[PDB]
Amino acid sequence: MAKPIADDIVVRQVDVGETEQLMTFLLAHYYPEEPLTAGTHPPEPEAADKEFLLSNVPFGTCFVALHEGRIVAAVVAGPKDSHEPEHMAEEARKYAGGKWGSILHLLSAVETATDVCRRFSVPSCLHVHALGVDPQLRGRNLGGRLMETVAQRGRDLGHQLVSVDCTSVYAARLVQRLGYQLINTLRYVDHLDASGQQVIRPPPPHESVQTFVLHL
Ligand SMILES: CC(C)(COP(=O)(O)OP(=O)(O)OC[C@H]1O[C@@H](n2cnc3c(N)ncnc32)[C@H](O)[C@@H]1OP(=O)(O)O)[C@@H](O)C(=O)NCCC(=O)NCCS
Ligand SMILES: CC(=O)NCCCCNC(=N)N
Repeated sequence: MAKPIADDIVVRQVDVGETEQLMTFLLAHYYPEEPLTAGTHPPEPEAADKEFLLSNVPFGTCFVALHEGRIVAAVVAGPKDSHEPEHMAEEARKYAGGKWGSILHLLSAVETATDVCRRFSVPSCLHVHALGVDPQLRGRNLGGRLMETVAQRGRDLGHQLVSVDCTSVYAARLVQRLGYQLINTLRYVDHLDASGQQVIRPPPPHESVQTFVLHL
């Protein structure tokens, strides 16, 4: 289970029992700059946030790029069906009040608005939950290579659609280059909590979460 790319970079599937290295990479080079995480407080993700990402590892849909045994890029993906809008709404309620609750309330608003299984009459979708590249390796299409790996895994699994919430404009530009289509835009200034406070305040240039899909 190894796909050589680039120079000394190999793409591998994250194995159940190797999640610590993946989380260490995510905490170093994904979470500090990911707009929802950077736009909420404290800077570090809560346990439930990290645990949800790692809950996708058993699906075989999580991949890393390795260089000298070190993870330099990672993608986390998992399945969803037409019940996901209801499921995410309930999960947002469960964790309301914390950093993860704020992030989930935005992600759940987006899932309700996109509702891709009903929108495209497909039974399921492979959703990309996280994508990050070491800053020293950015601009070498490692993100695109990992997204292509996910698409092929989706094809093998019978999914007819891949979806991804590009909270970052760099990810939006990447998936545009891959031929994904935009299906939803939610501006961060437009998303409040029940008390009227803006939930996510991310650094510019990230002004919106843009959801893209790819038909398989
Ligand atoms: C999103 C991400 C994986 C894209 O990285 P990537 O695949 O290497 O990006 P690309 O190969 O498409 O690079 C295209 C150009 O955009 C720039 N670019 C990519 N990400 C950038 C970033 N955070 N900041 C500034 N410029 C960036 C590249 O450096 C490159 O330009 P250059 O070669 O002239 O310098 C990366 O930005 C990242 O890890 N961000 C932090 C976590 C995050 O926000 N993930 C996505 C949430 S949707
Ligand atoms: C592909 C991608 O990275 N999308 C952004 C997801 C939002 C952040 N998720 C968590 N903080 N758990």
